[PDB]
Amino acid sequence: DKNIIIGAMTALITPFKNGKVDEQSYARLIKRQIENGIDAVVPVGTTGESATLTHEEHRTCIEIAVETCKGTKVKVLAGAGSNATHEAVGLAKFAKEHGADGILSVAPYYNKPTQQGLYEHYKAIAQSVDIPVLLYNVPGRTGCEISTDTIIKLFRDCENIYGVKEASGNIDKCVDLLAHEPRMMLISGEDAINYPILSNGGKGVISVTSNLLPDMISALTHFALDENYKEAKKINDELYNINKILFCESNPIPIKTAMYLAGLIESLEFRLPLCSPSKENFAKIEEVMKKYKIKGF
Amino acid sequence: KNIIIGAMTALITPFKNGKVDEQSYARLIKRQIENGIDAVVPVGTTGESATLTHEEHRTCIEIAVETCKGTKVKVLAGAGSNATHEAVGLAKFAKEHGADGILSVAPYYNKPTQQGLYEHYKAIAQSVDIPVLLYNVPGRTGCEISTDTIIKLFRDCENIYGVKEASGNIDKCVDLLAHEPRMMLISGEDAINYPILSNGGKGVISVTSNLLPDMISALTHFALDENYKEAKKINDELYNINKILFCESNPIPIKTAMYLAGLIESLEFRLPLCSPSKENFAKIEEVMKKYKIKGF
Amino acid sequence: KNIIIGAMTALITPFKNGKVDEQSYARLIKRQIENGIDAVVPVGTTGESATLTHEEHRTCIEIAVETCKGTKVKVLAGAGSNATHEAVGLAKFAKEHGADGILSVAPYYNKPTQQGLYEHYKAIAQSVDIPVLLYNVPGRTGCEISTDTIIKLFRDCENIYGVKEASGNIDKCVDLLAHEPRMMLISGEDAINYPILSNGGKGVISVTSNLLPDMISALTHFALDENYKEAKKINDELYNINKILFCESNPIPIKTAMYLAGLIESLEFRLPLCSPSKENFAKIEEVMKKYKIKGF
Amino acid sequence: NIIIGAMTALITPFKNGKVDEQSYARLIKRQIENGIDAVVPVGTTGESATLTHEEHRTCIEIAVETCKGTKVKVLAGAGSNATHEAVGLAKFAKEHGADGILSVAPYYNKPTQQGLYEHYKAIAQSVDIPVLLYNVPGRTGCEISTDTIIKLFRDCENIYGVKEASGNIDKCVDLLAHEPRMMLISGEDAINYPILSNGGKGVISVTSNLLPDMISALTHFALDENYKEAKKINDELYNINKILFCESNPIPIKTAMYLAGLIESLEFRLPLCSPSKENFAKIEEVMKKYKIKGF
Ligand SMILES: NCCCC[C@@](N)(CC[C@](N)(CCCCN)C(=O)O)C(=O)O
Ligand SMILES: NCCCC[C@@](N)(CC[C@](N)(CCCCN)C(=O)O)C(=O)O
Ligand SMILES: NCCCC[C@@](N)(CC[C@](N)(CCCCN)C(=O)O)C(=O)O
Ligand SMILES: NCCCC[C@@](N)(CC[C@](N)(CCCCN)C(=O)O)C(=O)O
Repeated sequence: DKNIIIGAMTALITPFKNGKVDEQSYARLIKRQIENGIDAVVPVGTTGESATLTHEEHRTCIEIAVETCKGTKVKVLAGAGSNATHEAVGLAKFAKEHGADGILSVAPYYNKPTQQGLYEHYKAIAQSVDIPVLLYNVPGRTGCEISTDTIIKLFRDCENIYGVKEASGNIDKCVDLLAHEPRMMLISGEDAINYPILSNGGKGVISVTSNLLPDMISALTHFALDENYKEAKKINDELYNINKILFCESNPIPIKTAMYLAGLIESLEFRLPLCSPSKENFAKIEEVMKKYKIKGF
Repeated sequence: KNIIIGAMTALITPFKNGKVDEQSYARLIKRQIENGIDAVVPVGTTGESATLTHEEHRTCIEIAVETCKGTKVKVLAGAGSNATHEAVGLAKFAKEHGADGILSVAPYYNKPTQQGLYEHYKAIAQSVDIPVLLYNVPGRTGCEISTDTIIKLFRDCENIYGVKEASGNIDKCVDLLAHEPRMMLISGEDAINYPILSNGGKGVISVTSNLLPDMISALTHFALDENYKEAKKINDELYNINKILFCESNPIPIKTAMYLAGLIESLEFRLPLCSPSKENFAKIEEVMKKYKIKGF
Repeated sequence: KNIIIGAMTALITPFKNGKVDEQSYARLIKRQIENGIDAVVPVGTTGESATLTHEEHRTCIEIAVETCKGTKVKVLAGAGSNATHEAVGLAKFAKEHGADGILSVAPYYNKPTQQGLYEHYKAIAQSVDIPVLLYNVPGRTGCEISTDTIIKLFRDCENIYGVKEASGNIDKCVDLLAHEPRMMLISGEDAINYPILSNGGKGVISVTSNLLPDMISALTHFALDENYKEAKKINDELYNINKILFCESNPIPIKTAMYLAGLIESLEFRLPLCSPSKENFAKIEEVMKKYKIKGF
Repeated sequence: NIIIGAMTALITPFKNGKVDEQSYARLIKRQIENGIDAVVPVGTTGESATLTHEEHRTCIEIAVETCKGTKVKVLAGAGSNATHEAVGLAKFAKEHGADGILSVAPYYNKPTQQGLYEHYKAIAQSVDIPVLLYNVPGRTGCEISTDTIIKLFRDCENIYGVKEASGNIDKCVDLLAHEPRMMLISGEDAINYPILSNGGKGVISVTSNLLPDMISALTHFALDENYKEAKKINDELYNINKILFCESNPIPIKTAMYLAGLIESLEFRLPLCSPSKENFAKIEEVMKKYKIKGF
């Protein structure tokens, strides 16, 4: 039996104001997540622009998430991934010592480690701390794939590695994982297919869409865990169009644009190489947003 | 719309000395019927459509119809082609010879546009008045029937009622049923039968059911009964055989497994298909042991 | 090892009122001959092999043979099929009716293994005594003839002399000619004709040459003369027309282009192939204005 | 100005976890003595991801100082997926004597074409040395489209070409048919000759770490339009060129260097590690077909 972080989770956006992390806005957005039934938040994942933050800013967002969730049931699953194991270890230890409840750790991007290397990477991380570690597979961004064999071996050799966030659009893989290792927590990292992953025994989502519609994502997720599949599928079907349009340009470009258009953040700011969407996609995002009910603060 | 749904088997076609073993074909079909299968699909990809002549294709349809005649089991006849005149000819034969419906694969090799796909299927649909199921398998055809095309055909042609999806794309299944929840989405990919049914799919056209018809039919009927727990359990237990049956191109592994089970007399294909590599042969034999294979 | 190499044209098949326009077919071939082409390829992918009947296919081969008879232009007949018995039949017909060699596409749709591909081509190569050229186009067929398999066939079969590559994989072309520099590698991809030739390829089987036979054959011969500057220059100039001819699936744009140029009477295909969109019709027409197109 | 010809994506040797600086210098001298035109410190092959910014800076200084009294140029690895980090590296390389920079497309965060354009524009405007774009979609999860490369070439004076490692010869044709003024550089050893025969003007090689004499000969034969001799060497090199990617680069090349006695220890920084026993033997077998120059 392992310690786990599951349920509806939000891959938090990181709002910028004048190039700087807007810390008060960050906390406010987290409280809005908490108030709308979210079970955990993920500071500084892909959606949080982990690549363009400094290590110090990355750490600051984690503290803000811990502090804001303190005295609530909401857990902090801190973004702690890196393509350098020594950097990933550093983030894990910080997350550990500053009260994060677990870490999300993306597969190394760019340097394309072998399955053996991925094993050693995660093993080194998992042994550096005693908090839950969620693996994170997203081959379209990293250029590598953590195989099912490798994921299962890590779950079985490391006590704190408890599951994987899958963003590979491969439901066959999801069946493979849970058929051979039914003990692991399979987490959806692809909004459009939240329901199918939950209906196969997935235990949560780490969502982009929940930044905008946290009430609907947590409802979907909780319906599924309660085996009310008709209601979970209904929301998933409703959410399909926005779930897709939030990726008309690379995430987090559309979600931030949507949060801006909704009046949830003050400034539509990115750090290069990320930038505003074309005026066309701006209109498309405005188009889909208007078809949903968006919570305020 | 009239439909054919539930648990269906994409029947293998047994050869003896290069010729279609008619008696064995009929016996294999009776075995499917006795194990609670709802429909059989003669001459699909699994039935080696490519290497049968038009005469043998027609004969296989006839045996299927006649074998299922006095039963509740329906015949969804394999009727696709990459040439529209051939496909229409097949469709009209199937209609006139007692098939309950037709399965019609997307044209392979010639890569039609979406407009061409539309006209292809519209031509087929207007040639018969029995249900037509579309069939998407881009990994084999080199073309994809898009979601929009599928939906237009479903809405424009009364007898077109759904699609067999073999694309390994659960996102598309969600896309399909969220925009047109009236269509019958049929699983053409055994390993993910359950996920497709749990999103509102209404049946399977299965390779694995040639070997394990009772388990595939049970899986499907649990799902249709909203007993997802039982359906998922079976889908998980079947994952090993489901995948190993595609260690080489279908239907190489399934015919190999049917042979190892003693269900067919000879492991015979028509070129360019041939028996599997000996490594894969052993993998198939080892996996089969985990399962209980019904006899005749 | 007898070979057919140089500048070759994958001939379009003109239709008039649903039928093969045989007079127009012969006229287009004579145009090819008169513009420096070394060989024509009747009924390949470009020739809509999939929608022709076997009788129509055989007719087109005979017309090409007859038209080329008294010239030095060779007929490399399209004789491919996804069914080995069909491909053997086409191969034998081609030999018996005066074809100089055969092109034989890899089996589409049924995805045979490398072992299956070996036996498929070995059967074909042993059925006749004329040169056989292999044809790799994985985007259309869904299978790939591995370098190892191509090389075995080249070494095991006397009359198999090379491959037409339409895979966009220059790495593979390096692999082939590094390990077997005796085989004839043929470009089946116009846009990269020059890079394939400059690595030691000995010809092309072209779509573009239907419209611009003089430029393609000049390119090829410049390359064979090791005048690489001149070959690359033509290749770069042709890049735009080479790409626009694939804005929709081949041969939809090439036939549209021939119609625009006044080279065929009607813009007819056979379903599932159809007319291009007005937009793509305009793109092709726009691009065509940059090039000198040979008359009748 | 431009930096072209035969170039080497330098491996970075480690000893006891630390960059072996003396070994790094000897390896560069060895490249210089074997006819190489330029070296590329800290590219993908040099484990850019796992070096700290400080160590990355040190490797650049060593390359510049080692090359200083020679004709060999230093094209400094200066890429990043964060534009601010990339501008920092670019400025450092300029200020510390680099002749130009190599800048890989942002990895992981997948910028749009507009973002890639602004990324490189910000970099190009920060220094007045040549910049070579670097496209490797299989590693970065994004591609610099032909249009974007061409706009950057045309809009930015010091952006002069692209290292292409995308296994797409159609792209190479596209690029040079529309903009033949750019320096297309091969970043894929197996197809060095095809890229050069199409108007490419150099290579940035993995294989040249082990066999610099052969890579520089191939490149110079090609540049002198002796395609016969260039293809001959490209063909001879095919086995080693492929085997050096039997596992992710630079895992096989470092293994090869170690087996050859060109580096002291087979040491990577996680998440990179030693190859499987099976691939270790394969690499060892292929190496026996080639003559490896010493120091
Ligand atoms: N189901 C029985 C018929 C099999 C026919 C065929 N082997 C070939 C189909 C064909 N359209 C025939 C063209 C023959 C003339 N070139 C094709 O090969 O594309 C196929 O459909 O795979
Ligand atoms: N004035 C010169 C006549 C040359 C004849 C022919 N066109 C071939 C004609 C041929 N296809 C040959 C068939 C024999 C193949 N070994 C034919 O006679 O039909 C050629 O070889 O180029
Ligand atoms: N979340 C805060 C840290 C961000 C760091 C970095 N931008 C780059 C990481 C790095 N390993 C740094 C290498 C520096 C020396 N070249 C990389 O660029 O790969 C990333 O991980 O995306
Ligand atoms: N005695 C003649 C040697 C020439 C020096 C240098 N190695 C490079 C020079 C440089 N790297 C600085 C060049 C600045 C580039 N814009 C150096 O001074 O070390 C070269 O030009 O090749």
